[PDB]
Amino acid sequence: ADLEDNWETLNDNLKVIEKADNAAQVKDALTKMRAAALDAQKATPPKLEDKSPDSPEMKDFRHGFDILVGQIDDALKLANEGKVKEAQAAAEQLKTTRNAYIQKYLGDGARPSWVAPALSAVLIVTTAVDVVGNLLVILSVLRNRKLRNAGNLFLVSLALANLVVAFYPYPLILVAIFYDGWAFGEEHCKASAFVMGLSVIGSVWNITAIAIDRYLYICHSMAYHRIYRRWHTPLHICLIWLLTVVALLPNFFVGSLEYDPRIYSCTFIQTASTQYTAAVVVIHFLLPIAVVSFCYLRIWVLVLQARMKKYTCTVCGYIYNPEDGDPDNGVNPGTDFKDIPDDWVCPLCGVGKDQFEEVECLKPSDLRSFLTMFVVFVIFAICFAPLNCIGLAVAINPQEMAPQIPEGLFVTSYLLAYFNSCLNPIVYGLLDQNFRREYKRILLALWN
Ligand SMILES: CCC(=O)NCC[C@@H]1CCc2ccc3c(c21)CCO3
Ligand SMILES: [Zn+2]
Repeated sequence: ADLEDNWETLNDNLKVIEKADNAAQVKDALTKMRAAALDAQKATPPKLEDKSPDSPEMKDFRHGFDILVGQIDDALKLANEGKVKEAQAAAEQLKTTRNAYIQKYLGDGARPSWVAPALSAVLIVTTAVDVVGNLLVILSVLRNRKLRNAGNLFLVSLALANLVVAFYPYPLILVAIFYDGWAFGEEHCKASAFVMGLSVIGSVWNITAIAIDRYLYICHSMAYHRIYRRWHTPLHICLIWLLTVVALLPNFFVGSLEYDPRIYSCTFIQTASTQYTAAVVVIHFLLPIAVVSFCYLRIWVLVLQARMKKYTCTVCGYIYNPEDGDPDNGVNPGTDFKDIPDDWVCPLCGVGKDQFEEVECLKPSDLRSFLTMFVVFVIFAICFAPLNCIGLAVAINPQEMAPQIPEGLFVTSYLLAYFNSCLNPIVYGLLDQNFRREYKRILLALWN
């Protein structure tokens, strides 16, 4: 057997020990991994093919292999006794000495020169804008009480999902570019991928929970106020985050959280299990996009039919807001002007509905800022649409569609997925006039 085929063999049996149940399954995997380690030792590397068999370049690899074999001897003594958790720890210790020592004259490192300066620039820009912008969102919602109670408590949850990915995984990815390879341990590798999982899936379900809250506030607005919202929304934020952790646990069993050299980041692997990836593309993308697309379609048909809209008085300038109503004149909050009985008159000048003109302009701050949150969703869809397509193609047939996907296309798609983390406060400033004022309020306070 060739050295290239043996490099895969002992690496494939190492993944078996991680998903093993008893010590006999570990002992059977350690026997195959030791025979492959002896075989790869009695083979010249393709990279150092020019280097002589006695010369000091190939002589260091021959002495380096015996260090890894002795580590299997220490691991098999634990496996004979019946220790699985102790032998799995010894297997991870041999895995670190198999990518640092053994991977010297081995590797298909044919990555184009543009992936390193782009990824890193995107990563610097994203991490810098995220830690500042999303922090200002947290600050503006915690300060402004009128904005917080306007269903923007979910924004704290979404901004924390965006922030957490900039503090732990993004900087480690940047170190993995400059040092060329994952410079941190396997425990730091699996965790970085998991943190990114919470940030991605958590953002999907936070956007959907917002689409439901903004669907119920415009459509079935009467029913909305009848149902409590005091303690309901902090409970929903807790539930959607626990659902995310539950959805991320099968990664620990399948073993899909490993280092990807293509994008220099320790992330989720699409080829590990085509059954679990299919569930991530459908249940955690295709389905939640479909329920949100319906939510905003029902809102847009109301705006198009000129339904829930502000009506201003052509006598004393009284602006009737459907979100406010007219409670002292019987109009309970959340009532459309087209539904108020014809006997109703202005509660300021007493002129009838006859002389009432609507605002033929929808502002992005109106109806709990429905337009901004819509833009937020469309932006999210754009960033994660190609990556979910790659994961969909591999799930169908990985035997022919996995090598068919270009390496350049994967980096281009993963660059967008990362960049989404800093884009959310940018759209709050440009579209939401109330957030814009609050951004200036905090920035002027930090100055003076
Ligand atoms: C289409 C499949 C895909 O590429 N999905 C996004 C990869 C994201 C981001 C990192 C991470 C970690 C764990 C995890 C997931 C991800 C999906 C479910 O478990
Ligand atoms: Zn009036």
